[PDB]
Amino acid sequence: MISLIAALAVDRVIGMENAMPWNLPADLAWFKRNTLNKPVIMGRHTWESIGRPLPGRKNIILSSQPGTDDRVTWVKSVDEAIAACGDVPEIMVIGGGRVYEQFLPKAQKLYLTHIDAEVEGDTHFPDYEPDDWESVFSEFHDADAQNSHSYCFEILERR
Ligand SMILES: NC(=O)c1ccc[n+]([C@@H]2O[C@H](COP(=O)([O-])OP(=O)(O)OC[C@H]3O[C@@H](n4cnc5c(N)ncnc54)[C@H](OP(=O)(O)O)[C@@H]3O)[C@@H](O)[C@H]2O)c1
Ligand SMILES: Nc1nc(=O)c2nc(CNc3ccc(C(=O)N[C@@H](CCC(=O)O)C(=O)O)cc3)cnc2[nH]1
Ligand SMILES: [Mn+2]
Ligand SMILES: [Mn+2]
Ligand SMILES: [Mn+2]
Repeated sequence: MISLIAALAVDRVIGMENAMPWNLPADLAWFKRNTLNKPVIMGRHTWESIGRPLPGRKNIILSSQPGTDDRVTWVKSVDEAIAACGDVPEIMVIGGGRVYEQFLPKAQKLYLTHIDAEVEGDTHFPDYEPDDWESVFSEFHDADAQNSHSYCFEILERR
């Protein structure tokens, strides 16, 4: 099974200038809980944005060019990325925009954080079709001293 995990600001913005400008520790904790001990697939730009391997996960990087770091696994196509995960219950696709576009048609589950924040951005999560997806979990949180915007964790499953 393939799942996508992402945090979206207003208008489905996910990034600006190869960065995420906000800081929401509760959402990063949610990301870690839902990805630990699973393979994670990311594109090369997202690899550069994170800047280091994510511990406790098999890190698989998509790039058309040879890899430059043997601490992670480098693959050249979607099918190779999936194969490199092996026989696991759940593969996590962690972006960015171009990668989300390619994996969305193959995904059964979306883990989305909706952040109440207006961000200028240059990268968006794909337009998906709402009728295709059922909300199976949602949890709203007001802003607090650690998290400066309100946010909503949602899990969608393909109908
Ligand atoms: N808010 C969130 O949840 C979230 C999550 C992830 C990322 N982001 C943000 O998203 C942005 C990065 O997204 P992006 O769309 O620019 O880039 P991306 O999807 O991370 O990376 C695209 C790169 O991946 C490689 N690639 C993708 N598909 C491939 C394929 N089928 N075969 C081979 N290589 C493939 C290519 O690398 P080569 O050019 O080397 O061939 C391509 O240039 C940043 O702003 C980041 O902060 C946000
Ligand atoms: N919900 C969500 N939030 C995100 O921030 C996110 N980020 C990416 C890609 N970028 C990043 C950037 C940093 C870290 C990171 O530092 N993660 C640590 C945090 C642990 C914690 O804060 O508790 C990790 O071990 O996962 C992960 C992904 C993909 N999907 C996401 N999905
Ligand atoms: Mn092929
Ligand atoms: Mn197999
Ligand atoms: Mn806000």
